[PDB]
Amino acid sequence: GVEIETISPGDGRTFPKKGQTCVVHYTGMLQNGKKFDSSRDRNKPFKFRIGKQEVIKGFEEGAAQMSLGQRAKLTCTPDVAYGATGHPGVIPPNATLIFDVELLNLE
Repeated sequence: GVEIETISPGDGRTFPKKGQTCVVHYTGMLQNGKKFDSSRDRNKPFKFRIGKQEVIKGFEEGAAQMSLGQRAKLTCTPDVAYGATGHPGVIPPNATLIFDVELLNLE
């Protein structure tokens, strides 16, 4: 399940589509936990495309449910990214994921 909680400003019409490479300032956070990843720290805002199953499932649906300039708040279930598996040493199995996502993209 992907549940959108948008900090207001943006346009609300420029939606990401197929074959489009989009630029995202993500910020990882564990529920009742600390950080685990940050695009803000590496200063390389993670250019990636849509439709190749590159990213996890909950982050994939949340990008299409945003527009340019918007700032949503993603809440990923365990079963869409790592809940049965657990990312080794970084994310335990059966974990709930929190993200602050801004969409400042091209294409």
